[PDB]
Amino acid sequence: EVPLPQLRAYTVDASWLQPMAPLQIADHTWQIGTEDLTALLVQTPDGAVLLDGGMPQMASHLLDNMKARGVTPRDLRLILLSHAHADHAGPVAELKRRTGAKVAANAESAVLLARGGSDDLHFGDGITYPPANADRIVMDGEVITVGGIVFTAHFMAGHTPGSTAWTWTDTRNGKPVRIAYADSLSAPGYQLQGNPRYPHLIEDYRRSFATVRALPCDVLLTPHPGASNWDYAAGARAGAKALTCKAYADAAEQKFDGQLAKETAG
Amino acid sequence: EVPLPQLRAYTVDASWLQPMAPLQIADHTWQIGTEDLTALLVQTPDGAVLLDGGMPQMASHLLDNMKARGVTPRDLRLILLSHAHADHAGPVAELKRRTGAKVAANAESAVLLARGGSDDLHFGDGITYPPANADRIVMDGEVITVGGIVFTAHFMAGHTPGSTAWTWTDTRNGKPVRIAYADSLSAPGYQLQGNPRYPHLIEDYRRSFATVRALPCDVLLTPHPGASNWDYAAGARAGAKALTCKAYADAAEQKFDGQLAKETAG
Ligand SMILES: O=C(O)[C@@H]1CS[C@H]2CS[C@H](CS)N21
Ligand SMILES: O=C(O)[C@@H]1CS[C@H]2CS[C@H](CS)N21
Ligand SMILES: [Zn+2]
Ligand SMILES: [Zn+2]
Ligand SMILES: [Zn+2]
Ligand SMILES: [Zn+2]
Repeated sequence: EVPLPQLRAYTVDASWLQPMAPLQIADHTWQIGTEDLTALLVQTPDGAVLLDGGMPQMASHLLDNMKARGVTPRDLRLILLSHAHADHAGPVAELKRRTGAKVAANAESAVLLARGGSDDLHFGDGITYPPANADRIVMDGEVITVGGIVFTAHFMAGHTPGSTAWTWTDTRNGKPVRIAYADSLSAPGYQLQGNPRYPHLIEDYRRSFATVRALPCDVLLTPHPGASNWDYAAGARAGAKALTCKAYADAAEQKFDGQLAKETAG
Repeated sequence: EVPLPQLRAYTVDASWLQPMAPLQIADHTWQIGTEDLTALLVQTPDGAVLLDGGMPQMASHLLDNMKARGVTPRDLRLILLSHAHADHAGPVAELKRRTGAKVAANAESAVLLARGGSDDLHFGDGITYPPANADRIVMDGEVITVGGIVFTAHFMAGHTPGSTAWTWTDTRNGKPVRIAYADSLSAPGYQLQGNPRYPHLIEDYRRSFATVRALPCDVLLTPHPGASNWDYAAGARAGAKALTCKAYADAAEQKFDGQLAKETAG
């Protein structure tokens, strides 16, 4: 007698779960997540924005870092997402319960967020998290303005259908810094060709490489910092080795072409 | 450096996950779940009803047992629930994707089901499962009829706000058998007194004991069979030692009174 298997929790590298203090990126923009997951806090005179929250169990750490920055729960106005996987949108439901924040996302991300990442096109129910509702649906190229910082959505479907880059202009040393928070361009274990759940997967990825290459991009940040060669633990040198958006897109495309060739061979 | 803890999966006793073949309860009614979780299949000339599905990973086993019974995915018309915890509603989302089934539930169970059991009044996010939407909302005492079997909802709030007993009349040996599928009356680790998330918890449980005592009840079944002294592995004697609804309610109330006294002492 063999019982059905136990449910398996979504476990990750310890660095993904390693708390860090807030690391300033530009005058209004801070990394407040963990060593290996991005969660960006943007502070304005008219409230704060969070872009991604990381894993589900990061909610309280995020709230601590906001507090350290001067941002109370009522000051958090808006949550934006790169994509609605558990390691980026994980604590969103809880953050909505514990703060004033409302979520803006595109339709694809909203429907995946609302089912807590279940029935994923590639992962099935293997990587789920508490579901949350979007409060605003955004379209490609739409802007959201908070405390006068202007965030623009750039859709870059592929990693998930709803993958989005967010761009905004901050400052440092009195000069503008065009920040591009580009989503993942990876396809981990995905069936790329002839996938019945995502028939135009390859065309979407190619289009997304071109989108990312062309972003306004003085500084690139990514949901997994290593993807853009950030090292959040490296202090004053954390961003020193960061890729350009062009280099990030080129590397992702070369990796993707390799994966396609391997899929054909396997 | 101490990272945040990994997520912990909801793991259960192996007997809860031990597949069994269909066990007939009455002419139209079969247990098709596992040794220690109830999932009742009711077959009519106008489609089938499932009452509970057990754990999330039981979906395929349920579908196998339906097939063994003559019930194809398109023949499954209706899913009813005792309560929307992971060990009873776990596979509902997947069953909806893979069958014709629609879900009927009361409002409390629908909202908990739709958030996949997250933000539970007592468990928090400790016991979550894939979310699903209800297709029909039922009121207390409302009837649903399928292929001419009449199911009546009897609300028995306490274990969850949306806890429901379902009753119907089947036959055996040409005589009616009034079957009562009563929900859990347990309060595992619950704060009973002065609970800010459930202020009238104790009054609801007392009312629910009285509801259960009074059900039409030739045969009692419960979501955890041991609660009503069923032994699904005992073959022709599986139901021999089953409690009456009266005895089940009395035992739950005595246990509940003990728990209250212990809570006061602790
Ligand atoms: O390769 C990836 O993109 C990462 C690293 S591990 C893999 C599965 S979980 C996470 C979803 S973004 N993913
Ligand atoms: O005591 C109970 O009612 C059972 C047994 S174990 C405990 C927590 S999980 C499940 C929810 S019904 N519950
Ligand atoms: Zn992802
Ligand atoms: Zn990720
Ligand atoms: Zn329960
Ligand atoms: Zn249970």
